[PDB]
Amino acid sequence: MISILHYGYSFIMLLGALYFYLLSKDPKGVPASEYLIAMVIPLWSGAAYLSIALGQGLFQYDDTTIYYARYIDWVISTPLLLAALALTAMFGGKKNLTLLFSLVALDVFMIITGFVADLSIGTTKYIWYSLGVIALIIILVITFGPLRRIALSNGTRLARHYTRVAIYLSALWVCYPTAWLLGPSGLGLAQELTEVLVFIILPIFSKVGFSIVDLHGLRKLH
Amino acid sequence: MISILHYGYSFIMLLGALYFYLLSKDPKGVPASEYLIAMVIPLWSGAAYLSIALGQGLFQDTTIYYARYIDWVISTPLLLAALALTAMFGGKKNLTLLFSLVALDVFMIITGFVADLSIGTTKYIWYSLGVIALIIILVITFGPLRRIALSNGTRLARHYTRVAIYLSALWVCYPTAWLLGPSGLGLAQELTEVLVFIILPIFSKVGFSIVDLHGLRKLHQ
Amino acid sequence: MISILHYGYSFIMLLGALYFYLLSKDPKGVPASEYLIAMVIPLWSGAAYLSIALGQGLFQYDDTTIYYARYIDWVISTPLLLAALALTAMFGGKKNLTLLFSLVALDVFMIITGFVADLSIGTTKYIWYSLGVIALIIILVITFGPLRRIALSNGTRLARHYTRVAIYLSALWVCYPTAWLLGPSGLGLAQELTEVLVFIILPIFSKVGFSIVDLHGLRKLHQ
Ligand SMILES: CCCCCCCC/C=C/CCCCCCCC(=O)O
Ligand SMILES: CCCCCCCC/C=C/CCCCCCCC(=O)O
Ligand SMILES: CCCCCCCC/C=C/CCCCCCCC(=O)O
Repeated sequence: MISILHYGYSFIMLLGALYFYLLSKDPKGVPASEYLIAMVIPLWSGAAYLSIALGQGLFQYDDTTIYYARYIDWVISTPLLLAALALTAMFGGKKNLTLLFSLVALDVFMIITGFVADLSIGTTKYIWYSLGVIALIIILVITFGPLRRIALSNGTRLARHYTRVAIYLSALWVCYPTAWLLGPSGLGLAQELTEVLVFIILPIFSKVGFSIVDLHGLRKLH
Repeated sequence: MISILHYGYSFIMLLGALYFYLLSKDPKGVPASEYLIAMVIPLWSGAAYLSIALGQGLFQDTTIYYARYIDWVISTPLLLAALALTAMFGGKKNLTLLFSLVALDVFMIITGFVADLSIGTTKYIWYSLGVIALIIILVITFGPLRRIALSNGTRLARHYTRVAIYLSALWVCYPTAWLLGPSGLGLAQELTEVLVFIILPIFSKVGFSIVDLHGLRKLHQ
Repeated sequence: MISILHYGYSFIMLLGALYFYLLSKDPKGVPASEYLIAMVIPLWSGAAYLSIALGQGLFQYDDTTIYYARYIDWVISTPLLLAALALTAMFGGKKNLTLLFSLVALDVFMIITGFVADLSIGTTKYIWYSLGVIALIIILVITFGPLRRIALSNGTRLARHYTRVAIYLSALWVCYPTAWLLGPSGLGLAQELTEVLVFIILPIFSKVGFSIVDLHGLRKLHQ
């Protein structure tokens, strides 16, 4: 079942990528870079999840299964999602690349701490986990503070679309660390099959759903 | 023999890099970035191949030359960047198209590494994903990228077409040799594959940049 | 003792990062990018050294301890320090990103050769070490040659600050390969505890000290 679910994920990711490629042919004022980012995210995620389906993207550490291919996915897909969010705030204005790369740096660190926490035992696990949550909070502060102020400087219609996408992404993103802590990597209150289903469903809303909402809004401003 | 060949490769790479550095001192209207790219490719490839000569860049009942993937994950995207900048010479840069090629190429090299560590059908799933990536790269090279080269004039377009055909020919040889050699069907022997992955890279890591830079320098007059 | 020293390092790195964040709030004509770089260097170094304190960032290779977390640190922190130096030379003028990325490329290669030398045995160790020293010499040539000429083109006051920070960084940087060769990774003349102290103290002068000197100088040019 675990294998079949991952094949299904990969096929959905492929269809998402094709959809964004079709939209790119009639761009409606959205620069090509934002279509390219929307295509890379699901293609990369699809390839990582395919490695899990084929039994390669996981190993047995102590008496637990580490799905290490999820970290390979997120270290590329999550910074690209933050870049898409930042470019949405900056649509029709000057780019602030310093703020964009600040988000990328926080995000890569967050994903690495999660990988190290998964390989850790005892208190050390929760030190790494905690550093990642701090990174996520600073990301949320930037998202609803300075980045939202840039979106307001680009006008009411853009600011409203930005706010909608920021809330959408922020809602997903708090679920990941929560699921991690409850599942076998953390306190073990939730079963492996439950965690697998969450980390199949959530990524569909994050790696394809976010880009549908984000690009449709920007296209409607044309 | 395998060790000596790799030392020889590294020394050739060093001479190629020195040559490009000398050309950079009299640039003839070619931006410094294009000389830098031409220097990094052989120096990185040389260092990877040196690790094979010294017995470090491989592990073992099949021998995986993993240092080749370390080489290509840096050297192949830089070759596509040099090709893309050749098309765009004298005109507006399209960095979205350039980064699309880098992304496809890095993916292609990673699939090859995973295919080499894989057994049975799984090997050929990964191999196949890499071939699809390579086909999209060739479509971009002869389609949209060639259209940008045409928009920059007949002389540039002719040089672009020549270097594109040159690189496109090398590049189909790599996956073909991989499949026939010990990583794939095993029809060809280890020593044969070693010689192919010594000779081909000399044409790709030094030869391509001689052809590419000489053409661009000739457009100065 | 080795663990406690690494915890102390990490806490100092955190305080350095907070200091640079505070300076950023009143930037005095220094672009945001230079404050961001000054913050990333100690935060990254802190996290790497924390992994050593917790017993994760090292392993036993035969009869030696490899502190591999140091290379994870330097592969990010050292190119960012060269970027800060290059941006100091280019302050008030056109950026030369080709020269900046030439320094990044040399530096990443230098750190990789060090990691491979540490995993190597016998003559092979000293081949890799040597390639890294050649990279470091080319970096020093660029620093005192073309990069210093760019600093001169941006005025006497900038050029004087550039020269001061370049000498500061150049002194630190020759110490790293010297300590490496004398310690357990090389000739083994110095003991593990000695090398650990050097690779706690030097990084404090490089990962926080450099950025205090560099940013204070640039902020003084606003007045
Ligand atoms: C934790 C790993 C860190 C890796 C990422 C490093 C990020 C630091 C780089 C900073 C680049 C700054 C962006 C360039 C500024 C251009 C001007 C602007 O639009 O603000
Ligand atoms: C698949 C492995 C990892 C690859 C990651 C590559 C990232 C691709 C995203 C880059 C965005 C491109 C930005 C171009 C900006 C300028 C736009 C233009 O003028 O065309
Ligand atoms: C050893 C691994 C090396 C990896 C990094 C190599 C980088 C090579 C690429 C060169 C990019 C140069 C940027 C050119 C921008 C032109 C504008 C300018 O010069 O100011």
